[PDB]
Amino acid sequence: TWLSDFPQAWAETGGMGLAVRQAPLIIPLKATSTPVSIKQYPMSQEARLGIKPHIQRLLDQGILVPCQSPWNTPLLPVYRPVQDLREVNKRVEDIHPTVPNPYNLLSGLPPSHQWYTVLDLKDAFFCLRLHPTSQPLFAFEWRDPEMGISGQLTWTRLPQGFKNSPTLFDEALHRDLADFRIQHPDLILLQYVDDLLLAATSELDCQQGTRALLQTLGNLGYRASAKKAQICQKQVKYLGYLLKEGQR
DNA sequence: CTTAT
DNA sequence: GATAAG
Repeated sequence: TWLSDFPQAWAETGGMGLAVRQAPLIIPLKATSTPVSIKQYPMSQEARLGIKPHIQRLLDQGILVPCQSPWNTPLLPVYRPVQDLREVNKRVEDIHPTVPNPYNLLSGLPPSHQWYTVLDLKDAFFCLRLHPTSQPLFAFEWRDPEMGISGQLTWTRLPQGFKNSPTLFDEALHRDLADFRIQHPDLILLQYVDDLLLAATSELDCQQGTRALLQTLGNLGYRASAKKAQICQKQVKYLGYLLKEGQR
């Protein structure tokens, strides 16, 4: 199967990703910014117990680490932990938004390429390391009143809710896939952050290109969802469109 | 929870 | 003077 042939490329079998060719990211602040420390609003026990196994897994994976930081933003329960990074986002220097909008992205899909593979990268932002100098920016408080730990944690990887994560990830993956594009000039590769479309002229070419793309992604440290993958189809769902008969 | 619309 | 999103 596709599963057995590419164990490193699939999130199901390859472990959590880590983009090994990408330098840890430094996040420049606006020229006047100073740290902001917002106290954690009390959380119900139900919410804390709901969030707790997620925090523990991320600690076990090294994606969260303890820290002491003059920055602090609140964690809210939604259970899944969601950090309110709005006050951090306000203090981080803006970057040019380079992620294309889906409409324009799909304009570069010619009618000659009607065999599609769609891949969805799992935990994409977490594949990109943060430089240690930038980690304290994203700190939050974590209380386990049972275990007694009160203290801060922060992220060692590009975090959810940070305003520049989609653009930084898209630019990083473009750098990492630049050689693949050169090695496969007859394939069409559309990147929308963690959502990838590979298009070829034939089933065979789509199979060989998909093999090459999975091998490349896994080698670089990214991980695709084997469950969601649409491999070598003439109809796929991509970015909310149904791609069928060259339409949409 | 807070906060921008 | 309910709403979606971090």
